[PDB]
Amino acid sequence: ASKRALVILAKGAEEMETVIPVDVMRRAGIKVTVAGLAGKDPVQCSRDVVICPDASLEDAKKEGPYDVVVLPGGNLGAQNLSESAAVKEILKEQENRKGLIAAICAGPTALLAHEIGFGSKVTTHPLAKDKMMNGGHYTYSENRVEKDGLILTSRGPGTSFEFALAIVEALNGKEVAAQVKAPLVLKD
Amino acid sequence: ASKRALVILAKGAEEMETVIPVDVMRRAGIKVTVAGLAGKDPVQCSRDVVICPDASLEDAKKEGPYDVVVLPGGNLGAQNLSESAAVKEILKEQENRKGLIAAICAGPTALLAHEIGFGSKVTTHPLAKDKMMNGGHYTYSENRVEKDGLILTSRGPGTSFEFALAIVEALNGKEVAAQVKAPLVLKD
Repeated sequence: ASKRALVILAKGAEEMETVIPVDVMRRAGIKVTVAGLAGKDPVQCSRDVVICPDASLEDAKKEGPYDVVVLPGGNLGAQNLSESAAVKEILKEQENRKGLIAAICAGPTALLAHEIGFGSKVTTHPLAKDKMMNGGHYTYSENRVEKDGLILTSRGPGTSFEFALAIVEALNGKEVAAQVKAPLVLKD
Repeated sequence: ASKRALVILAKGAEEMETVIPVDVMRRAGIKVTVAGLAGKDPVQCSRDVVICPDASLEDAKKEGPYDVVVLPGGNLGAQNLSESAAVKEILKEQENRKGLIAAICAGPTALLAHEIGFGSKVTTHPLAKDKMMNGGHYTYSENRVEKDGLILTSRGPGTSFEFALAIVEALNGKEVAAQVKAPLVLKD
């Protein structure tokens, strides 16, 4: 009866945007797998924080399905996500079974690369707007967190807590999100 | 001419409170060393995020002095900090040369354990208040970030960004802090 989350971790990912959702989702009782795009080996994030993934994406792919697939940002991280055929397959499968897809900052640009969720309202980091909108395939929002259908997007490292709590609220409900939020000492 | 920061990383540390200051301080151009209390080996944080430190605390101690020593929280992490003789020595030396000491959430309780900064105004996580105040050696504040003399404290994972930016402002000044803050997409 446990919800499951896949977090895809590539070289150059924004480490804050990786750790905050993982930590919060685990506080909410979600089983999170931090899966390394390139293997089980340690991943050097954008600000040189080095994180050990729980599994390779190859192995984590076989233990599906997940209730949410999480794509962190960081410019080089999103580019590695956008170029990976394994991500495309995971995302396409998740879209077909109507599971949640969550991406933050530059992460939403992987969606465009993989032709995921066309027609949806999305937000990105402001500096990633032009890239996300090449072709007019999405409608842009400046909300800090945006949720359209099964696509949940958010804007930057500073929105990471709100992004993560929105994932909790979607998987586990508003009361669990409120319960996990209180000990964090957020402002609003 | 580069400012230097030491972040002391122990088993059971709050990984969000570790990664957010490291990342922000590095955005501000500070040279940060993430030093593992027990050695160079990977550290399992409170929510099972596993981080590789840059160096052992033993080696990092020899490359001093630092303009700021940073103590993350997490209950078991702070307890490991409070029990470590190496931390006591580092903190006592930092206090003597009038360098900044920064601690968040449960982290300030290591200060009490090590008889650091008595008489100062401090804040902690609400759940750590009773422990910090055993003996009446500090004055308690409920400000989200509190700075009294060379002691900078903060309350919880949700105050991590404000804590980190306060470190930046103290080391590098208000304009650098404002410059690093803008791309993060913080609310206030």
